[PDB]
Amino acid sequence: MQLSHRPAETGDLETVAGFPQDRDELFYCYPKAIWPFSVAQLAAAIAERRGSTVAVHDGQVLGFANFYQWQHGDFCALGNMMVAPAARGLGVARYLIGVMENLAREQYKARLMKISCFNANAAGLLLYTQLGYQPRAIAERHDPDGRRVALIQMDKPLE
Repeated sequence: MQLSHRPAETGDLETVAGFPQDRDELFYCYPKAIWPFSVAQLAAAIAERRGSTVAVHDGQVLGFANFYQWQHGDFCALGNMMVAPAARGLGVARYLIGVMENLAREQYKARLMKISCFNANAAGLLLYTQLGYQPRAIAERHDPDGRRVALIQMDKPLE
């Protein structure tokens, strides 16, 4: 697909806040958020994070991601990774992750990208594996019902 990218803008918030289709999907990309997702919750994340970026195809915002950790010369950690349900499986996240890797390299001089993915999120785990991310550790977390889940902490060298 012909894809472009740019920093997220206020007009994009409504569309992006619509990407998570259920409580599980919101949990996977933003576990601190509370369902239902809202533009206020998205805007709050953007304001306390860095590098909020959208992927665009055929005039439609189809993907979003940002960094929740950024350490110059060291690493960035990617979060809020989400794609419009109708546009999944078409390379939008692959594209946007490539863009985010370049941004980490160029703006943060990062040697490493960290991505953490919840155990139930098979689509995420398989994506990051295909992009060359390796699992490093597993941490315990809790889901919104208080049930115990496993957070798979992965990384990839940059440059």
